[PDB]
Amino acid sequence: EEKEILWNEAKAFIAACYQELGKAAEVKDRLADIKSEIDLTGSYVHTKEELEHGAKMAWRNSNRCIGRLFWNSLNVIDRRDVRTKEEVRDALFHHIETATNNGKIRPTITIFPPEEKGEKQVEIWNHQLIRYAGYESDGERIGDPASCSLTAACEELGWRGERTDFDLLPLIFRMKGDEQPVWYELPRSLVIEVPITHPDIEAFSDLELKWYGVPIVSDMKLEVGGIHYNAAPFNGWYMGTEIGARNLADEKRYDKLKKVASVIGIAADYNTDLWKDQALVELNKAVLHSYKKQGVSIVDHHTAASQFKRFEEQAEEAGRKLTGDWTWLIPPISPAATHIFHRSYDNSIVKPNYFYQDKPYE
Amino acid sequence: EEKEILWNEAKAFIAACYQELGKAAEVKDRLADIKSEIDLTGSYVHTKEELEHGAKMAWRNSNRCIGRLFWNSLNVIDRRDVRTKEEVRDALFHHIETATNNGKIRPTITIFPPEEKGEKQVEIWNHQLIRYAGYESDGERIGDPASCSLTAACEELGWRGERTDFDLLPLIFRMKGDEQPVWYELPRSLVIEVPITHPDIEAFSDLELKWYGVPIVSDMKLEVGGIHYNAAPFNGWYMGTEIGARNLADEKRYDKLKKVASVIGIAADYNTDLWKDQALVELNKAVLHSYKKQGVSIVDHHTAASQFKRFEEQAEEAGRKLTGDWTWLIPPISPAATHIFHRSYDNSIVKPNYFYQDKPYE
Ligand code: HEM
Ligand code: HEM
Ligand SMILES: Nc1ccc2ccc(CCNCCc3cccc(F)c3)cc2n1
Ligand SMILES: Nc1ccc2ccc(CCNCCc3cccc(F)c3)cc2n1
Ligand SMILES: C[C@H](O)[C@H](O)[C@H]1CNc2nc(N)[nH]c(=O)c2N1
Ligand SMILES: C[C@H](O)[C@H](O)[C@H]1CNc2nc(N)[nH]c(=O)c2N1
Ligand SMILES: [Cl-]
Ligand SMILES: [Cl-]
Repeated sequence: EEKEILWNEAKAFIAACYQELGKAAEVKDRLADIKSEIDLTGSYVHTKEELEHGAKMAWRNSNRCIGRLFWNSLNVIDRRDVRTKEEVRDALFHHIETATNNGKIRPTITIFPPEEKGEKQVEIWNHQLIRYAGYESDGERIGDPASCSLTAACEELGWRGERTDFDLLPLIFRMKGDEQPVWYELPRSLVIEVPITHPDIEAFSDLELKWYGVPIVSDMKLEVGGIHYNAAPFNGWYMGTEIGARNLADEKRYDKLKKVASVIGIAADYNTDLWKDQALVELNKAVLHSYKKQGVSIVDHHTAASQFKRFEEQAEEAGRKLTGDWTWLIPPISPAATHIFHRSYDNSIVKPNYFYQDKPYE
Repeated sequence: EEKEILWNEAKAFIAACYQELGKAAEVKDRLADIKSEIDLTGSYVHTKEELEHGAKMAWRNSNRCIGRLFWNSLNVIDRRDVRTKEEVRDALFHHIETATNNGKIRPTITIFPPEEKGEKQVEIWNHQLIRYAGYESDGERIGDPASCSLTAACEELGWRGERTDFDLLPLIFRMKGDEQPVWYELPRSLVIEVPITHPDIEAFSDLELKWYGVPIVSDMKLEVGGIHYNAAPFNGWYMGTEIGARNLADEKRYDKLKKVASVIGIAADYNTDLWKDQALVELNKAVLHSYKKQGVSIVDHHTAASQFKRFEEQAEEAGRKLTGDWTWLIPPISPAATHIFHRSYDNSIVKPNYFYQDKPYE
């Protein structure tokens, strides 16, 4: 009954995958051995080629992603061989190192063993491999409020943060058979951070802002041909707005706009002065400038939008239907200055794809 | 068969309308005389009260409108008595004068005779009562490109613009029975315009930018209880972004960002400089400052969003379901700085409401 669902997703995936790979004739045979493997074993195993391409397709089908133009150059690391938590840790450590690449970020995914009977083999608790802790007790707010629950969960497990605004959370994941996850402190040598400075305004450094170089989302499920890789951390490079317009700007995050307004020497008293808008722009100029000055890869929303237009064109030229989430594709600053704002997108879900899954904590 | 459709929309409207007006007991009687009027005559006539409230409800149900908090103070002018084109013109002239109110803009609607058998009594060709002409021939682009087709249509009818970037289009409308519309030049004395200057940057005036004080949309159909008022021009005051972020900024409109960047003394060479974003902010600061300095009503997107939050609260407190179009409610600058961005809205269409209708020209 579940062999059914698996079989249909499998048929659809192999057909599309081998078609794209120019291996159309191999399909019929490949489906046979798959159908056989399903009957006897309950599931099937992807070849390295299928898995590599599947992850790339998944990125291509991510409606909310503006950076999809480079779907085909995704660096896929196959770690389905891991069995121990030391291996998982070392693989996670390695992902960080190779994705970072001294600042020349390589879009990478590391793929761990998939679910068996819906039973996880590895269960990553981090939202990103690199993320700042968040604390809130009596009156006191420290760090990233988005990290409050995971931070408290880590501190249940014997970890303790220094309670700076930028404590690096430890890696935290659970192996099948264990009741509790384990946690490992990150080697500082592996984690690139960027101090935020401004090209014109020397006072901007007084804010003592910084962010991490590489966003590595690690709580999403990669689905490929009926196979559920619940643990498959992936990364790209940042679009500046993600940091300057949200992470540092949102009132429910770091909430820096009033402070930005002060150091750039404008008043924050009247809405009609548009001080938030002005602060947002200077803060976002600062983020791009800082990353570029350090030699850490990053893209601005305009260039990113230009690239996404190429992606649209490429999709059409290749005879592929385009899907997208307009509400997530438009950047949070000057969205009407991008072509994205002025057209609409079909928000249909196509597989392979990346999905949300329930948090183990909370 | 059409008496049916009319009757159902009527029943629904009267029930809701008299409920809101505290006149619940009058409903049963009101429905009787309505049902009778439908049978014999094919339609029915709204009382001044019903019509006034209906227009207010329509504004309340406008999913795309951020300014809905003040739905209940809409100034409704009942011009269902008009029969001649001189009367229509004078009513349109009067709408402009009273809505403008020396700069202290009053949200107003003027309601003309509704459709009979789907047959229009009056047919307004203008998109707004006050709008700038647009021209494009060989290489030459002049004025508002959004006005190109209507401008060419007016020039078919014997009108001629001076071909400045800000030619006021004449009022153009057609009376039932006439094959062609008529056109009337606007008295300059009735039209307030605002020159765009900047609070800090004196050079900003070199751009010679200006806009009109009052946006009076005149091509939408007001629908109330099955009755189709195809000609019912309405106005509010401007949100600054409408002018500074779209009308003057869009590449397919006035396309001023590169020029703004120059007069404010920044380079327009690199995307990572965010010069468009910076230009957008200074241009939008200029628009708000200029309108306020002239004493012409206007709102910024933050204040407008604050007001719309009150509208949400008011809707809930009154037991009314809220409907909205997220893609139109978010402002085109700093949308993530408003609460609108961070929640979702139900985009259901509720009547009474304002609708698009086909252009008579093109
Ligand atoms: C190469 C540079 C990349 C850039 C600049 C980029 C840009 C973005 C941005 C700005 C978002 C919106 C995130 C937010 O609003 O929080 C996004 C969403 C997303 N991106 Fe990308 N991306 C890149 C690479 C990738 C890669 C390598 C993958 C995976 C293979 C990926 C998959 C996604 C997914 C799944 C989402 C949506 C996540 C969610 O719904 O929460 N992207 N991308
Ligand atoms: C009082 C001040 C008002 C403000 C600041 C305001 C603000 C806005 C804004 C910014 C838009 C988006 C327009 C665009 O993106 O092109 C909008 C749409 C709209 N507003 Fe309002 N509005 C106001 C009053 C009114 C009034 C009096 C009515 C009618 C009774 C109205 C009905 C609408 C409608 C129907 C739309 C959508 C039109 C369309 O879909 O093209 N608004 N409003
Ligand atoms: N630059 C990139 C590259 C790949 C990405 C892949 C996924 C995402 C989504 C990250 N945000 C998800 C929503 C979320 C979840 C948890 C906390 C938050 F603040 C926000 C962002 C990306 N950014
Ligand atoms: N400030 C206000 C008040 C009421 C409004 C009522 C309606 C509208 C919609 C105006 N724009 C409609 C879309 C459109 C149509 C035609 C040309 C364009 F450039 C744009 C704007 C309003 N702005
Ligand atoms: C496709 C998209 O809905 C369309 O381009 C919208 C986007 N949001 C908008 N929002 C406003 N206020 N005005 C507009 O004209 C548009 N255009
Ligand atoms: C309701 C709405 O879809 C939600 O708040 C979205 C809006 N668009 C977004 N766009 C991006 N890129 N990231 C987000 O977190 C959100 N939040
Ligand atoms: Cl992030
Ligand atoms: Cl307008």
